[PDB]
Amino acid sequence: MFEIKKICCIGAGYVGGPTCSVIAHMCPEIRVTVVDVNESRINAWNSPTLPIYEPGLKEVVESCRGKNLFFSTNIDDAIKEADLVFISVNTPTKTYGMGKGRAADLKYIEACARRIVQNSNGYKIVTEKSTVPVRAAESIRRIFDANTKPNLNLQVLSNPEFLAEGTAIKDLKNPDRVLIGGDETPEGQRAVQALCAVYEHWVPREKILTTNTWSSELSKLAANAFLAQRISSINSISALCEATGADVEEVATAIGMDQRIGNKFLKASVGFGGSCFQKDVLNLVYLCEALNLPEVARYWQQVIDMNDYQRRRFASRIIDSLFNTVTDKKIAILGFAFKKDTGDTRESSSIYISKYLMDEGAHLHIYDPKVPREQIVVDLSHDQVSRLVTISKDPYEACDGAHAVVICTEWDMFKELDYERIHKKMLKPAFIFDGRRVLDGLHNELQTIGFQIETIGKKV
Amino acid sequence: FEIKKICCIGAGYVGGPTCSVIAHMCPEIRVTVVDVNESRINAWNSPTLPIYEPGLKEVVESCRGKNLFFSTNIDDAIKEADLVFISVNTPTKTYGMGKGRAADLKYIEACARRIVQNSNGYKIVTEKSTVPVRAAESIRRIFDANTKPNLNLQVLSNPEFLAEGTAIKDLKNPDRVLIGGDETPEGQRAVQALCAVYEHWVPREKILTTNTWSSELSKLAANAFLAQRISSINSISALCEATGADVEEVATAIGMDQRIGNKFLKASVGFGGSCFQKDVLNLVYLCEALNLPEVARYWQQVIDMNDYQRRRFASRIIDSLFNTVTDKKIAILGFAFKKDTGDTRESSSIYISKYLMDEGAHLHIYDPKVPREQIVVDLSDQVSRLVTISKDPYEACDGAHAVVICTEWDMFKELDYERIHKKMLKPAFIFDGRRVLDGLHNELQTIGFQIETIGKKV
Amino acid sequence: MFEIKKICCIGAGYVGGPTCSVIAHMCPEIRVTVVDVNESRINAWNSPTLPIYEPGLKEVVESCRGKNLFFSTNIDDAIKEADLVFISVNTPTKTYGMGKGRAADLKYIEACARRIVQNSNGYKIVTEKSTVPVRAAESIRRIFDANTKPNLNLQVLSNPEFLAEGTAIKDLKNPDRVLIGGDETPEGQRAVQALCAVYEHWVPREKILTTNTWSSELSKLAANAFLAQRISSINSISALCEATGADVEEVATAIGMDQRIGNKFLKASVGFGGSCFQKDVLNLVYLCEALNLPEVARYWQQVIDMNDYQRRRFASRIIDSLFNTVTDKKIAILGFAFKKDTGDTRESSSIYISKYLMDEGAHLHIYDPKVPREQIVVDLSHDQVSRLVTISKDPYEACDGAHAVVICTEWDMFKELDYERIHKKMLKPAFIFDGRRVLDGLHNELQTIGFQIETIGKKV
Ligand SMILES: NC(=O)C1=CN([C@@H]2O[C@H](COP(=O)(O)OP(=O)(O)OC[C@H]3O[C@@H](n4cnc5c(N)ncnc54)[C@H](O)[C@@H]3O)[C@@H](O)[C@H]2O)C=CC1
Ligand SMILES: NC(=O)C1=CN([C@@H]2O[C@H](COP(=O)(O)OP(=O)(O)OC[C@H]3O[C@@H](n4cnc5c(N)ncnc54)[C@H](O)[C@@H]3O)[C@@H](O)[C@H]2O)C=CC1
Ligand SMILES: NC(=O)C1=CN([C@@H]2O[C@H](COP(=O)(O)OP(=O)(O)OC[C@H]3O[C@@H](n4cnc5c(N)ncnc54)[C@H](O)[C@@H]3O)[C@@H](O)[C@H]2O)C=CC1
Ligand SMILES: O=c1ccn([C@@H]2O[C@H](COP(=O)(O)OP(=O)(O)O[C@H]3O[C@H](CO)[C@@H](O)[C@H](O)[C@H]3O)[C@@H](O)[C@H]2O)c(=O)[nH]1
Ligand SMILES: O=c1ccn([C@@H]2O[C@H](COP(=O)(O)OP(=O)(O)O[C@H]3O[C@H](CO)[C@@H](O)[C@H](O)[C@H]3O)[C@@H](O)[C@H]2O)c(=O)[nH]1
Ligand SMILES: O=c1ccn([C@@H]2O[C@H](COP(=O)(O)OP(=O)(O)O[C@H]3O[C@H](CO)[C@@H](O)[C@H](O)[C@H]3O)[C@@H](O)[C@H]2O)c(=O)[nH]1
Ligand SMILES: [Cl-]
Ligand SMILES: [Cl-]
Ligand SMILES: [Cl-]
Repeated sequence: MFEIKKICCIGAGYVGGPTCSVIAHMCPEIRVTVVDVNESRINAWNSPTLPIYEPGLKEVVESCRGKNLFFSTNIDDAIKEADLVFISVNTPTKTYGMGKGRAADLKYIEACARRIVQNSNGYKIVTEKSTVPVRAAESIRRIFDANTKPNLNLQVLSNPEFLAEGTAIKDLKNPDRVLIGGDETPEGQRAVQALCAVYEHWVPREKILTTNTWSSELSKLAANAFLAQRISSINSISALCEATGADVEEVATAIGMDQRIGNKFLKASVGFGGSCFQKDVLNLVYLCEALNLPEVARYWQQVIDMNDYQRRRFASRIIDSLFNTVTDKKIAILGFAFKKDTGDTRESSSIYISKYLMDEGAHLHIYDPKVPREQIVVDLSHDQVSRLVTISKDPYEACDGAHAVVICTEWDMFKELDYERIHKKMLKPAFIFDGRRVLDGLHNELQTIGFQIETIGKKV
Repeated sequence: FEIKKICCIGAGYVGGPTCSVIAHMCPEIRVTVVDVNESRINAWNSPTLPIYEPGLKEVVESCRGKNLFFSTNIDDAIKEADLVFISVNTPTKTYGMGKGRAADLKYIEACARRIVQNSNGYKIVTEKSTVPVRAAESIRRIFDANTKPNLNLQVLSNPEFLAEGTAIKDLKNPDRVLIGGDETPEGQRAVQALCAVYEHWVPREKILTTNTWSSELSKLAANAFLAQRISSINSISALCEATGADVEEVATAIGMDQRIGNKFLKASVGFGGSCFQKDVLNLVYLCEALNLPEVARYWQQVIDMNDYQRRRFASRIIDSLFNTVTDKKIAILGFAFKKDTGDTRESSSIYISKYLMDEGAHLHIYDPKVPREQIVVDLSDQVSRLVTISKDPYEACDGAHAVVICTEWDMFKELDYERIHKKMLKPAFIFDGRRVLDGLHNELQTIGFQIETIGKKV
Repeated sequence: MFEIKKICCIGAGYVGGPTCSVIAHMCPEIRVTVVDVNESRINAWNSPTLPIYEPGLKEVVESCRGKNLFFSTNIDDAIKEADLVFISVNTPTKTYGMGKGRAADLKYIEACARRIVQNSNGYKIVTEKSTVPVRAAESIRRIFDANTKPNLNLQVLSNPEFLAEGTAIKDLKNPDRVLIGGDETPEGQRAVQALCAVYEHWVPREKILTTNTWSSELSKLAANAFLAQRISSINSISALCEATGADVEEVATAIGMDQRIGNKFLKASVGFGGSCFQKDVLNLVYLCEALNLPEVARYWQQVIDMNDYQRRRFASRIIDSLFNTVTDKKIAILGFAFKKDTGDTRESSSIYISKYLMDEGAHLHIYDPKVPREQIVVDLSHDQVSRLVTISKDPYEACDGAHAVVICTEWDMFKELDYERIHKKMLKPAFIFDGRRVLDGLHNELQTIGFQIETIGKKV
């Protein structure tokens, strides 16, 4: 059986950095080198201030860095020396050309495939961790086959990642499962077992699934679609609850106690964000169209359409509640990250809600405990941002003279704010729009203070 | 207040089993199940029950005549009752306003009127039937308009979550019990009295209490979520066939995420049963009424996907058989909507059969539990010319071009496929709409079958 | 090299009878037997009154029948003894089930394939002359492979037919080309060559095309589509001519003098009929949808949609011209055949125009020199036919007390009728609607007599 002792990971982002840190942590006899074209990002990984915020990550990195974990811009030498090469680069939705707004952009994957074969001799296992369309591994195999050399044997595997940001270290150290796809061939199965042996340093063999490459690729897309669907489903129930006078939290409990349904991922919200759910569902939708499966495409499209509607209707609830006009009105936005326990803003509902209110000419004052002010400015930019956006140092500044407080991210602190103080300095009537249900069981207290408090999944 | 006599209006798949379990678990409570259908009631009182449900016969026989009764005497049962369950059918309307979408509430209203005509004193009236949101209000309003001195009728909601085939297990060990009633003192005293019945065998922590309209919405939502899981995995099955992935491998990968869970990810020709479609349509119909067109279109997809899965399965059979099935003998194995039941209501088997009958195929249908008279009714001329009901599966496959498995009965995987092949016309096809032949494909191919299944590429 | 000495043809219709008649005529050393389930049809083929009207056919049949041409209902023995079996059974559009109104119905084809394999031993060539969807020959091959016998060796070819009814004998004796499809394998090419050898008794080798079975099948569908398209195209121009004061016959001449366009099939009409154009084009459209080609599907659907419009707008013109009401009005329909020189009515525009007028309650009196009166009854039946339809022994009976005369088939005789006499006994104002342009150059005389004369592609 083949022993992997040098790993190169191309892409030092939210997947590459944490995944490799944990491998290095659990496998002291393997040298793990994380590489990237982004020099500032690599430099930050090698510093006391990491380029991303992830609970527990700093402790894992500092235990290994310089011992068997390395971060470098020297991609070529990392590849050359590696037994196993992870492709962990970004796969954003195409914003141009064929399949604009739907198709996955594979330019970064392709650039990796080309650089690997340019710098490779002998045997390596090339492992696609990035989320890709079904059959993308076949393209990598084709690039490798077309640029073959004597004794070049590059084995291609799929090894999708299932970590959630904010819980990355926990999920990596105790994953519900690890999924690996490869050919049925002897060489394919030898590559698969080599990678299994890495994970078996800390993951039980019973929790490692092996399949073919296509099942692996699809499984990842399908898993995200099912998860995203659970959220769009409970959000659609939230709108029904508001209309009928039921409570989505109480309905969710009754639904969730059916063990066939399960009780996870039933928290209604202003809408799901994050870099992956939207793009991965749209990837699936684009694939179906391309494979003559239009019924399946319109089935999954509804997950996105419902999410977009949830956001849109939350925005219109704000504008309607504020006497149908918010032009020149100060509105506090509490939370910009796409979920708590991350500084990541990619596809955050906070962006979308902010842009809907900016379209009305509202004056937004945005606070988040973890997101850097520079990123907020970038996210809201194409000006409008200079005229309409202020980034606040604390939530009290943001609410000072506000007509409305809009909670978009479920940071623990928002529940604990001094709302009596806030009320005194808000313009009147003062509104709170809770897009996260974090103020449940404070409604009586807030109403006594004098707020009009509105939340998703509860009738006004 | 202690409930000592229970009446249940509706002696069907819900009223019969629910009451039988109540009687079995509460020997001090007299439970009377009533119905307008005399022959159904007569069957409940016979050695051959009107429905097939595992474990039901043994429960009925342990209580019937002691504290469990089946009767067409609806009036006296209501008169004497402390608690009256409403457990009549709520089919989709096949006429008028909301044809093909809205719930038909004529049987519910008939119950409400009969109760108020035959009641004096205090009673708790509990709607267990799956009804639109705010339906319990209509019963309340009927009662308030028809008061009598010392008449005090309390209205609750108590949705049912059992699945047919597993009814007795589900009833004896429910994941939860859901009860809705008014926030008033009288309302809460009614709710507590019903809780007290369930607490003879159900832990109090598993009993959820709320208002009638939240209870009603929860039932419709739970069914929509369940149906959605099936439509979702069925949508993935189509993708698998197109990409060389295997839906069972994909389902396993998906299901190991504990946030997703591993239940209800079995791909099929399509979900059947009297309730999933009609309850999703009820929910969709409500959305339109409430000005929620986006929510309506979201949930409509669960139904549109199910209809596509069935349609493409039928089209696969016709295409594989050289684009013509006119006069071709074809075996339908499984007519029940799932295994462990004789119930055929909305079975995918009915839809597939009708598609093949539309082509003029000669169907030979076999099911171990569905009565032959029910299959004739479901498919109903065209039935006389095209449909034969087979006593056994070998009769069904004799001289057939294709074998179509629609119901996951255990016996179909255990058949002698060498024997079947010998007397089939050639080429011989098997279309496995339940994935019950997995891991026999190599053997079946070597025998000479073209074998096709959902979620696997041909 | 294999010599075909006995031919069996299954299907004694407008293809099977004439095609076999000509083979026998040109190949006196080959025994040719045409078979059919329709006993009265076979009986007629053996009588002095043939079951179809086709110029020159009677002479060809009588020069060979009883010598090397036979017609029989003994299908089994004819298959058993044949070296070559033609399948020339009907392939109508399905009126039921999957693909209703679009897909080809292949039940008759399959009945033939099954009958051939059960009655065959040794070597035979099986040739699909019926017009079939692409890949239909693959289905026959599969049926044969699944039902082997020791020594049985059946080879499958495509050999589409290109004859037009009314000119079948000329078309068969001097075809523009012969098309044969077969497998690239040695056995298939020996099969293909054997069939060529038959045709080479009277067709130049240069005019015989050979290919695979699917390119052959597709070429036949495509050829009919291109033909039907020229007619719908000139008919579209006929509508424009009426609207702009141009004449479609002069525009057709000008267009047709471009040798790249060519001057055939540019005769505007009420619309194309015949058993094949519509069904063959719809077959093509259905195939497109199955192959995920919706653009190609809508492209060819326009040929049919234009034809439907040409018919409808001609019926509307009659109704609008007759003061917007034809209930109880006697109207003469001259010509029921789908074109001249045939007794065939299948998909005749005369059927459609009749049905539109019957839907109004008009009293139709129908005349055709060749079509049997019982076929006209059958065609207009779903009663209505009893109440509204009279079949006339001569055209003057049809026009007697009529309000309008509608020419739907281009029989030479209609141009030659005594229109002064017709006018005297018609109701007034008397109308002529020429759906075939056979009355061109008579418009001045007709108007002088008193008729309002209207025609396709000429402004009123
Ligand atoms: N963020 C998440 O929670 C998870 C993401 N995924 C998937 O993992 C992949 C990566 O996601 P993230 O790490 O969030 O993206 P990211 O954008 O944060 O990181 C990707 C990194 O790859 C680098 N890169 C791109 N092309 C390169 C090249 N040719 N050579 C060297 N470096 C290159 C970029 O500079 C960037 O730093 C995606 O395919 C995503 O769908 C999977 C599971 C979790
Ligand atoms: N079948 C199932 O697995 C479950 C059904 N439900 C719900 O339970 C309700 C009943 O379902 P089933 O038992 O399947 O229906 P069913 O049709 O099998 O039985 C209902 C019975 O009520 C009787 N009935 C109708 N009107 C009556 C009246 N006015 N007086 C006396 N009897 C009358 C009918 O004759 C029938 O026998 C429905 O609302 C359904 O949605 C809920 C959970 C499970
Ligand atoms: N009519 C035309 O101008 C042309 C027709 N074609 C094609 O040729 C085929 C036949 O056309 P037609 O001769 O007009 O059809 P048709 O309907 O006039 O004749 C077909 C004959 O086949 C017989 N038949 C059907 N099933 C049979 C079976 N199982 N055993 C024995 N006989 C059977 C019918 O009884 C009928 O007499 C069609 O596929 C058509 O598309 C091709 C070129 C020209
Ligand atoms: O019940 C819920 C659960 C989540 N969300 C929101 O949904 C989005 C996604 O949350 P989460 O799934 O927890 O984080 P992600 O980092 O997006 O992780 C998802 O996306 C990853 C990248 O593909 C996968 O690896 C993970 O398994 C999958 O959970 C966030 O905006 C959450 O606030 C809700 O609104 N309600
Ligand atoms: O993974 C799965 C699970 C189910 N089914 C099919 O879905 C239909 C319904 O199955 P099931 O839910 O097991 O039975 P039902 O009797 O229809 O029970 C449903 O409907 C009842 C009436 O509302 C509810 O009370 C139950 O909780 C709910 O499961 C049947 O055709 C099943 O074969 C699948 O195809 N795949
Ligand atoms: O310029 C024209 C030519 C034809 N037609 C009408 O088009 C229909 C078809 O005419 P035609 O093609 O001459 O006779 P078909 O017997 O239908 O022959 C066609 O259909 C056959 C069956 O496939 C093919 O084999 C022939 O090549 C093809 O011409 C008839 O209603 C004609 O009157 C016109 O209106 N204008
Ligand atoms: Cl916080
Ligand atoms: Cl069984
Ligand atoms: Cl003539």
